[PDB]
Amino acid sequence: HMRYSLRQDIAVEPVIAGWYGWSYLLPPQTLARFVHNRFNRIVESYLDDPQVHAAAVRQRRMHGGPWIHAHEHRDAIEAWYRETAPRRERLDELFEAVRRLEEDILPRHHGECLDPVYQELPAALAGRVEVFYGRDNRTADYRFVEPLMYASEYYDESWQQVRFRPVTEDAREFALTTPMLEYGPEQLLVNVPLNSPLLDAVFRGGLTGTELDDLAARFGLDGERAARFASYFEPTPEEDVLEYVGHACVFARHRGTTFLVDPVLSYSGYPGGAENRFTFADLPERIDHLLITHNHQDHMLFETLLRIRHRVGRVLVPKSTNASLVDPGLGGILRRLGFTDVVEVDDLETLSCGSAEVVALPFLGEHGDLRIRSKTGWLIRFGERSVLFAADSTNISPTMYTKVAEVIGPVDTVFIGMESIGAAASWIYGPLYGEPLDRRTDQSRRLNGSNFPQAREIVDALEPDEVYVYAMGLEPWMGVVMAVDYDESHPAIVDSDLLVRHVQDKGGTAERLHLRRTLRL
Amino acid sequence: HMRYSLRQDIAVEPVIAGWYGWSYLLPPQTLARFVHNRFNRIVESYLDDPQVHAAAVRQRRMHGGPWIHAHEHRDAIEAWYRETAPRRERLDELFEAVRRLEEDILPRHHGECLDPVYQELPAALAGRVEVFYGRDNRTADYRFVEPLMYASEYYDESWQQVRFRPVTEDAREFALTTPMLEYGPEQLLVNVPLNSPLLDAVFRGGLTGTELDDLAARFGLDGERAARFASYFEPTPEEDVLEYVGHACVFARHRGTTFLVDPVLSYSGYPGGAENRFTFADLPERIDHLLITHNHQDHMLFETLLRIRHRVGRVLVPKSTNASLVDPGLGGILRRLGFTDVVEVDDLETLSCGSAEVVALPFLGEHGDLRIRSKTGWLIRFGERSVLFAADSTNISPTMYTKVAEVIGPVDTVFIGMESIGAAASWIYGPLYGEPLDRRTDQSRRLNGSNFPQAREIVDALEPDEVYVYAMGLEPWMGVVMAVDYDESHPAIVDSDLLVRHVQDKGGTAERLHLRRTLRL
Ligand SMILES: [Fe+3]
Ligand SMILES: [Fe+3]
Ligand SMILES: [Fe+3]
Ligand SMILES: [Fe+3]
Ligand SMILES: [K+]
Ligand SMILES: [K+]
Repeated sequence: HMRYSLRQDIAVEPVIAGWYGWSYLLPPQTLARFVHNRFNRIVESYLDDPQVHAAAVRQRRMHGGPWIHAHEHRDAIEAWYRETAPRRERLDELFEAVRRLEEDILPRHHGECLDPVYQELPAALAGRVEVFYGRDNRTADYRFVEPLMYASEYYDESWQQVRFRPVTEDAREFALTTPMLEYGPEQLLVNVPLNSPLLDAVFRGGLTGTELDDLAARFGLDGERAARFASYFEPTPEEDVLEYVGHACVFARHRGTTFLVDPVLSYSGYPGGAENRFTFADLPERIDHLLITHNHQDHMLFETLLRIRHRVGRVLVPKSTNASLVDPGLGGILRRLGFTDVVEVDDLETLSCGSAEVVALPFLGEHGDLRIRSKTGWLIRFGERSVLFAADSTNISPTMYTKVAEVIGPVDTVFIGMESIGAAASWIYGPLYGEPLDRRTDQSRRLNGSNFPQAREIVDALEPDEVYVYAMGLEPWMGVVMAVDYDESHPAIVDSDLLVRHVQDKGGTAERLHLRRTLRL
Repeated sequence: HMRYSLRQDIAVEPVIAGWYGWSYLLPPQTLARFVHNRFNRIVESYLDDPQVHAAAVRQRRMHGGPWIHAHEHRDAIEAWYRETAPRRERLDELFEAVRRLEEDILPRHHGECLDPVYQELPAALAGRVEVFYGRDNRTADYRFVEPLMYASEYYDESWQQVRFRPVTEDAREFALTTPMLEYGPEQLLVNVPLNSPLLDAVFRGGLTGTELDDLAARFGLDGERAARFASYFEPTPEEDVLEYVGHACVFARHRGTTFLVDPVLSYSGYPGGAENRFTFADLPERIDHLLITHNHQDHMLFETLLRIRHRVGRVLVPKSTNASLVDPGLGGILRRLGFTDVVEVDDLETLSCGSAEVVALPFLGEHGDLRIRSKTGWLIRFGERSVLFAADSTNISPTMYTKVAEVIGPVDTVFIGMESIGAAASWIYGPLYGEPLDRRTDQSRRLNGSNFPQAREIVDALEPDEVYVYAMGLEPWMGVVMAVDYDESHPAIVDSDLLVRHVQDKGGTAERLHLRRTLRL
C-alpha cells in the first residue's frame, strides 16, 4: 500500500491569535502587551485607511514596518477582527491587571513588608506573581510564576493555528505584521495547538491514503478542505561534517552525533531557486542536539522548529529566571512548543553531548540594555577541534573575552555575526514597555552586534585560525522576519571586509559566508 | 594490614577567611561585603573591649548576636587579625569597586545607551559584570558574571581551612561570629580547599596507617600535628523508608534509590547524648539524590555537606540567574564545594529520580522581600505516594496553592515548617545591602515562615492525609547556626498545636516532630 509524505514545497506557517507565530506571542502576559500595544493599532490603522498600508507596502524600504501586506482583503480582515473581539477582551483583562500592579499597587510601597500587595492583587494575577524589592530595598518589583500563567485561561491553545501554503520562490515576504488568514484557495488555515502530535504525524509522513484521511478528520477537516490537505502530500521518496546552512544556522556531525545551531532552513521542489541550498530534505533522521543562542526572531524561527521537531533529541538554551515581560523563560517557551528535553545552561558551564562537549559563553550586548539573560554563545569541542558560535555577541565589555580565554583555553574556529547597525530596541520590544521613553533617548537604544573593532578584539582574544562572518541576513528566505536589502556600501559589509583582512594578515583564514558552504570541522 | 576511618565523634568544621563557613562566604563579592560590613566590625569591637563580648556571651538570650564566643583568647585573635590584613585589603579592593559601580557610575544614566559604563569600570570588575536597565528603562542595574568572579584573584582557595575537633555533647554553641582558630590542643586547623579530594579521602576512610601518614603529608602536616591528625582515626568498624532526622532533614529510600533533603546530621561515640538519633554512621553507602529547598543557614550546612559529599550522586536545587549579592547562584556555590552533578529546577518542572519523580513547587516568602529566586518546595512522587517538603514555605500569596493543586493533583503527606517569628532580614542579609533602611522600616522586614492560618490554607489546598510540622530549630545541634531556646508559650509552638488539631479534626494524622522518627512513606 502506497505511502505519502508532506511535499518539500509546502510551508506550514505557525499562527498565534491571528499573527505569525514567534517567541513573545506564546506567554499570555507578553501576548497581551503585543496585542494591546502593537497588533490592535496596526489593524485599526488599516481599517481606517487601507491605502496608506497599500502605499507603504508598495515600497521595499518600508518592509518591516507596521504594515498589513495583504491590503487588498479588507473585508476578510474586518470580519476576522470582529469575530475575535471576545479573545481580545479576555486578554485585555490580563493587560489591565498588569498595568494595575505596576502603576497603582507597587509604587505605593517604600521599603516596608510587602505582604499587603498580595491581598490587593487583581484576580487575573492572584497566586501567579511574586513581588519583592530591588537592590535599593525601597522600589517594589515583581515577576511571573510562569507555569501558573500557562495554566491560566489567558493561555489558550485554541487560539493557535497553522497555515499550509505552497512556496514558489527563495525570497519570502515580511510576515510579522499581517493577519494570517486564508487569503487564497491554495492556502489552508487549520485550528491546532502548535505542540500537537498531529503536526508531528504530518511532518514525519509515511502515511497511507486512508491514514491521511484519518489525520485530516482529527484536524476537523472535511469536503474540499480535506482534499486540499491531501494535495499537500506526495508519494514518499555518517562521517564528520560542518556545514554553513544560512544566516546563523550551522549543521555539524561528529562521530555520528548531529548538531544544529540557530535553525533556519529553506524549501525545495519549485523551479527557479538558487542551487546547492541546505533545505529540509537534507536533514538527517536525527538531530541529537539543537542549540539556540538567543531569543531573537532570526535565531528562533517557529516555522523551522515545528517542522524539525520530530527529529530532535535535546534542545540547549541559555538559562534565565527573570520571568518578566522582556525576558520570558525560553525553556518554558520551547516546552510549550512540544520540545520535551530542554536543558538550560549558565555562563561557562559545560555539558557533554555525544562525543563532544558544549560550553556556554557569555554573550553581552545587542539587547538594547534590557534585563535579558536569555543569550549565550556556544563553544563545542569536537575532540581536539573547538568551534565557537557567537551569534550576535559583542565586545562592549572590554577584557571579558580575555578573561574567558583564560578559563576556556584556545578556540580554533569562530563564527561571528557583524550586524553592526541594528534596529531600535523599541521596534522589537517597545510593546512590552510600561510607557515610552522620550524619543531622542530611545533612539540611542539599539540592537547592534559587533562592528569591526569589536570583532577584532574578540578574535584577538580567542586566537582562532578560521573566522567566518555569518548571521548577516543576506539569504532571501530571512525576509519572513527581517528587511533583506543589500549593497556593498553598507557599513556592516565594509566592517566585515576589514575583519576578514585583519585575520588574513595574521595568517588565518577568514570569509563572510553568503550561501551554503561545506567546511573543515 | 589494619585500616582506619575518621572517628564518629570528631567534627570537621569548614572555615572561610577565618570564619565558620556558609554559602554567602564563598563568592568573593558577597565575602567582601560580609568582611567589610560585619566581620571587621565584630573583631574591632572585640579588640577594644573584650569584656562586653564576655558579658554578652555569658547570657543565653544574646547568643546569635555579633559576639566572639572565644573571648578569653585576645592575643591569638589579635595576631590572627593582623596576619590576615593583606587578605582584607585585597578583598577591600573588590568592596570598593562594587561601591563605585553602584553609587558613582550607574546612577549617572537615565535611559540612554549604557556602553560607556563598561569603559569606566574599576579594574576589579572589568569584564566581570553586565549592566542593564530595570523595568522603568531609566534606572541602571547590574549583575555578576559569576564564573569570572570565581576565576578572579578575589576568590582565593588558600584562604580556606578545616578545623578538626572532638564533639562531647549534643548541643552546639553558636559558631558564626567567632574566628575559627586552634583554641585548644585537642583541635587541629588545616589549610585546605573545601573542595579538596583530600577531604574525601578523610571522610571515606578505610586507610592503612602508612596511607594516613601520606595523607597527613599531603595536608602539610608533620610532627605532633601529624600525630594529632592520626589520633582522629579509629580501626575501621534495602527496602522502603521515610525517616525524619532533624530540623528540616528527611531521609527516604524507595525501590533501592536514596534521597536526603536539607541535610543536617549529628555525631556519635560520646556518652550522655540523646538516644536513637540518626547520625552520620546511619547513612547508607550512597545518597543518590540530595535536595536543598533554599539557601538559608539551617538548610544548607557546609559541615554536613562536606562530610557526606563522597556518598552523593546528584544534587537538586532551585534555579536562579539573579547573579546578585543577595542571590548568588546556588549551583555555582555547590560546584565550588566539589559537588560535580548539580541540577537546577524551575517552578513546577519535573525530573525523574530513580523510580520516583521530583517536582519543584513555588516557595514564596520568608526572605524579607528580597529579590531571591533560590528557594523551592520539593514534591516527590514515590509511585502512588507523594510527599511535599515545603521547608519554610508561606501562604502570603493567597490562591497560589489552589492554583498549584490544579496542576500537580493530590498530595498525601506534607512536611511544613512553622517558624512564624523569624529574624530581621537585616540580621542575615544586612551586610549585603548598599546602605541601611531607616530602623523602623527595617523592623517590618522579617524572615517569617507560616503561622497557623497560613499553614491551614496550604494543607486545605493540598489535602494531605499526614501533616508533620518540622524545621522548628528544636534539636540541640542546630545551635551552631541559630538560637535554640524553647518554651510552650512560644507563639510558634502554639500555632503548630492549632495546626495539628485542625488536621486531626478533619480526619487526618498530624504531629510536630521533635526528634528522630521512622515513618510511613
Ligand atoms: Fe540578535
Ligand atoms: Fe541576529
Ligand atoms: Fe528559611
Ligand atoms: Fe529554616
Ligand atoms: K491554559
Ligand atoms: K580564583
